[PDB]
Amino acid sequence: GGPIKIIDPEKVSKEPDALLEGFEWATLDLTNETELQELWDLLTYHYVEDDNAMFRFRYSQSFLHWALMSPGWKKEWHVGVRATKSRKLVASICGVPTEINVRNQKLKVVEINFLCIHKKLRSKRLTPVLIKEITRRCYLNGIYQAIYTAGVVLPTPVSSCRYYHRPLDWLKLYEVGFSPLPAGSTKARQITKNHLPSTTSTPGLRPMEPKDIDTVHDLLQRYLSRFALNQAFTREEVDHWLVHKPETVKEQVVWAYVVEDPETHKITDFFSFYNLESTVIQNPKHDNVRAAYLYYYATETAFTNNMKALKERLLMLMNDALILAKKAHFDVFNALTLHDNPLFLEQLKFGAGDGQLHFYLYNYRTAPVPGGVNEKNLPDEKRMGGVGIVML
Ligand SMILES: CCCCCCCCCCCCCC(=O)SCCNC(=O)CCNC(=O)[C@H](O)C(C)(C)COP(=O)(O)OP(=O)(O)OC[C@H]1O[C@@H](n2cnc3c(N)ncnc32)[C@H](O)[C@@H]1OP(=O)(O)O
Ligand SMILES: Cc1nn(C)c(C)c1N(C(F)F)S(=O)(=O)c1c(Cl)cc(CCCC2CCNCC2)cc1Cl
Repeated sequence: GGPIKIIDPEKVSKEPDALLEGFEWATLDLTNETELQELWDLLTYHYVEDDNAMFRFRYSQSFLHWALMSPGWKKEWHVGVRATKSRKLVASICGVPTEINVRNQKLKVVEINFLCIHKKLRSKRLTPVLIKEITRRCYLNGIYQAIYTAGVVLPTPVSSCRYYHRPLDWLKLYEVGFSPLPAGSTKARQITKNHLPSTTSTPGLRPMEPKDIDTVHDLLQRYLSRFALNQAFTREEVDHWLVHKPETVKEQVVWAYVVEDPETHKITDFFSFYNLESTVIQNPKHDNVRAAYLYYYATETAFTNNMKALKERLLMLMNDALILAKKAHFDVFNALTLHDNPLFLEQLKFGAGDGQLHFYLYNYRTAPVPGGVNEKNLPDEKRMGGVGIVML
């Protein structure tokens, strides 16, 4: 694989292209509360919906602060469009830098996310203009490749993974139209099907601490190396993405847990999950669904290449993840078919979803990467080893 074209730094424009009449480019400063609020107001009413217009992602201000001011971030890559007259923010497209491994070639990239246009400005071909602008800002900073994810099919995806969903509060999910009552069944029966133990079972399990950063960093990198496409984590990215800072972050977004071996006290495993609510668009009974999404994890068990032993360790670790997410009042636990997730999703009672997540690279070509599913879009233990990165 490799880059499609080389960018001539000499020819990157110092000026942006023109915009629809009445609008202008604006760099966002997300360390300004007013501007974080304005981005949150845009996304909360205009970001991704489902096909039935029942739900809309509701990224919190805390999540936005976390997702967008990660190690290495530059305000130049938080791009807005404003109305010249009202000053209203009406469109956004954002990036943060990271390094990825693509079949053992390490690449410096931007991860692109939070592309959004106000409903009133849709279907005016503003997207290509937003894309071309952030591309120009990245080129000016010596970044020439990008990775991104979308729930829609666009030119040359690198992989595709299917969403899976583990009900934690089945009755809330039913009430908001997320989960069906099938059908010869009852509420009490679906609750039973979904019941979880009150307490975790992995010996040594505890919340991740700052002291664990180096050991978790080593285990995660070793683990992620078993994937064709992966995130090449730095120590600062371990600290930022996995260790919640309660002194400075009032609405927790990341949960991470480690397994401190009872005998050796070396961390032998870990997992994590993030908080992403959806607003429930029109429901007398509820206005939100509080989803937890499985994030990164690792286990020393993987290195045996004994798949039955990996499966058993993951069944235990992941059921503990479910227990902990329910304790922290999440309604549903979401995961994709990436990493080794096909090993546990169905047995731990995750239901197959209608959503898919497609992975894309800009200005980089590589063979299709397996995303955890067969041709029928079902989880397949022979289709793993491919996607090792979780985008937000
Ligand atoms: C080196 C650095 C490189 C940096 C850049 C790397 C590329 C980054 C790429 C972006 C990664 C984003 C990652 C995320 O954030 S994925 C989530 C994106 N956001 C949403 O879904 C929010 C709800 N929807 C909207 O706000 C709008 O409907 C959007 C903004 C999505 C399009 O607004 P609109 O509906 O008014 O359309 P248009 O008339 O302006 O333009 C039509 C064109 O736009 C292409 N389109 C539609 N959806 C997407 C999409 N999700 N990715 C890329 N392209 C998309 C479409 O095929 C058509 O192309 P074509 O007909 O010309 O072929
Ligand atoms: C509860 C919910 N909120 N939203 C906005 C959506 C689409 C849902 N769902 C709905 F189907 F119930 S869902 O099944 O959990 C779901 C569905 Cl259907 C579809 C998708 C694809 C979303 C792709 C975006 C692209 C940007 N990065 C975050 C993911 C994700 C999810 Cl999480």
